[PDB]
Amino acid sequence: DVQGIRKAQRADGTATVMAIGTAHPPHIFPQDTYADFYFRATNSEHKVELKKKFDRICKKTMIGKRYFNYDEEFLKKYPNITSFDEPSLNDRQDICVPGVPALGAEAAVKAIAEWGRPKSEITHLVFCTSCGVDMPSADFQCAKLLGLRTNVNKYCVYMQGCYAGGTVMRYAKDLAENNRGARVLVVCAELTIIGLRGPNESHLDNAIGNSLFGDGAAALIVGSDPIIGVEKPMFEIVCAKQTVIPNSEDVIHLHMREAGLMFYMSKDSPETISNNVEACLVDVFKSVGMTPPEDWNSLFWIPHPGGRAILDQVEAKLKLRPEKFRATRTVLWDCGNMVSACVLYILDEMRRKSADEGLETYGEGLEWGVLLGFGPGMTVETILLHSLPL
Amino acid sequence: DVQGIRKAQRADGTATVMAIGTAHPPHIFPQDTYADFYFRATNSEHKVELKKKFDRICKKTMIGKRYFNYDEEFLKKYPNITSFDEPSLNDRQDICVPGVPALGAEAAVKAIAEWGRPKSEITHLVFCTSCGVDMPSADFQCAKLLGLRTNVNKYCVYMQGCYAGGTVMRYAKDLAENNRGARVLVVCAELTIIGLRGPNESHLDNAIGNSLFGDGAAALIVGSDPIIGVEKPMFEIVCAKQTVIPNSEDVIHLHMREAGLMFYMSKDSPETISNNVEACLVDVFKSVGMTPPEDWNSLFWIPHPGGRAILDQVEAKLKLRPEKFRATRTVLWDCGNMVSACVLYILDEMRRKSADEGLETYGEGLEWGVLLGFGPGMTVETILLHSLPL
Repeated sequence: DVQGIRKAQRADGTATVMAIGTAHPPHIFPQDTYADFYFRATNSEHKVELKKKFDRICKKTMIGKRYFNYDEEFLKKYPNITSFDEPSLNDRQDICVPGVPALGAEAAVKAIAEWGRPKSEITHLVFCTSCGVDMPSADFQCAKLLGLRTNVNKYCVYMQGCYAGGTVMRYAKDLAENNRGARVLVVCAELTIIGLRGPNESHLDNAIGNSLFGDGAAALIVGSDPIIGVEKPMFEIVCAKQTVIPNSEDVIHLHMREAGLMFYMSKDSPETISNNVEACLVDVFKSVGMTPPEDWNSLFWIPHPGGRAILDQVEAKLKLRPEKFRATRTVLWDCGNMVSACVLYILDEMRRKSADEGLETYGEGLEWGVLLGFGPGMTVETILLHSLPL
Repeated sequence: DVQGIRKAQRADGTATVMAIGTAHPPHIFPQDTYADFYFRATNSEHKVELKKKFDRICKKTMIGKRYFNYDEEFLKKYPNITSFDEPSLNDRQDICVPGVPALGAEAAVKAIAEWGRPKSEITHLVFCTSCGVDMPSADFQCAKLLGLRTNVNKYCVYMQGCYAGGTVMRYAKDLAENNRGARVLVVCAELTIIGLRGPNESHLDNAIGNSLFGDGAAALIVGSDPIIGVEKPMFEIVCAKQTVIPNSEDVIHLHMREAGLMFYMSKDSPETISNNVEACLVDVFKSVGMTPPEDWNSLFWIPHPGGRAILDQVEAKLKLRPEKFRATRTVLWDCGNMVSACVLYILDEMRRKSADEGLETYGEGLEWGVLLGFGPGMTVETILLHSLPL
């Protein structure tokens, strides 16, 4: 009986985040001296007017510090990486191919420890990075490092950029919900040395990238039908939808070249996202038969902090009070833009605080919330969350 | 009511393949003259014993011809590509980044035509390639070319190699089954110029790659709950599991370098796969509560044709009759090894032949069958299929 098999195979309830772990590489770079370091490490101190421009840009980021897997001494071994576009992909791959699954595994071990169940109960691995590619891929390496079962179903989410924190939640939803007993380990890990490069005055946008991106890894356990008393259900992934904004392909794009990953951006990302986010929010509510709230302040919020300008304009467009993006701005200050890992860090910050503040739910005491990823396309990932009692 | 939303959101029945379309690039290379073409185009005719070995290998492939998006005249423009390892990734990307989604879209158009419903009813896109990477990624480009709805949920399956034909079936199963009304467009497309390179005597394995791989694209429509009288349900995806074989990481591996994609393989792949496939098959049956058949000839078979030696040894291990891999060997002869597309072509060949012969089911008149992907890791994708009345 094929239908009986299907009925027994699938889960009952909504996919639920039940653990979150994070990990950083060891080297801390304060933002207030980053321009000094960067123009020194790229041998560009003669570009004095460029250097002030970059210092002023760094002061506007609302990033306090970032973590990296390299220090100034390390980079001296790679003059090709600190140039603008000398051949360098091979060296970057030699670092990122083993390094990204290793950092991801550090976050995964912490998520598994919080979860408190044996790693042998992990049935699915969703691994996400925009930093390096290889065959067998980074999911294979992470599973090996962690000792997962040999028949774990793996999903390698490569080169999905800054919306991919939303992407992995979308994957984990269907994996957890369609498979009885499934426990999905989600790992996002980024080592931005894949794209680090020297400044070039004809590509000021490529340079601003070096003011934003930092390293980091985050991991979740997602599953349906939590074991009550044992597992800790925090956020239910009710609806997950990806949207492309037409006529915005030139706003953000990144290309894998002989000089590594080359980042490009127009100035239009704040307005493109803010002019389109409302439609994405209505879509995700209407897709589960719900009416969107009249006041967007009724929800809790995990927007991806792609830039402080993006946050400010989305905040204005949605008429949100200044405290609503508190958790997001805290992670941005503490960590910079860790690409896919950010929104998972922010989910962690929000639920930890909500417990510290003894609130009614993990979502700042509110019932419903939205997690948003933004990135190349332009692409929006919109995740409708229902948070649970604390 | 979160659980009411969940019950309304999910589909009822098993994910079903209901359309298949394929497409090749235009240039046909007969295998019996390939060694001549290859050593001429790579300026390697001084390597006389190398050519003799390579011609002998080409005779053993059981490949009749392959399709490519380039001809001999085209390659004269790229002496870096026809070298062994001069810098060439940028040129390869310039071809593959637009070329792979375009070929994929051509196959998708044929699948959508067979399906017969409006493309606006496609809710998910699973796009798969090992030939080039970009941000926004190939799924974005294919969806754009096709004019899919802007909020299609996309899945970009990059760099999963020769097992990825199974991988995309594994993805499509959970997407279709967890989402009421969802229709999943699956696209596999490969342009092997990402890895084409001249011969070097210290890397005979890499050279053997040029005897196996050819270009191609295949597309599926997968959905649960077929609309009877409108849709054509053919194969139900009952169970889908990925397995890694321990201690076989060096058997097949591919690296993205400044010289493009570098293919490597040991001689151990036929025996590594054959010594482990039974365990994978038992796993997929026991995971849905079924006992495996005492005679493997009771099933129909879609093994990936990674090499004729793999097929021969798997056939022997499972004690299969010589005709059981007929559909696979037909595709290998007509097309070579098209990486992720092969098993989808073979499913098309099997269901077309089964209709031509007026058999009882699309699966050669048998009810249960298995589709197998094999690739780097080593990784096995095991897909348990139930075929439907013809």
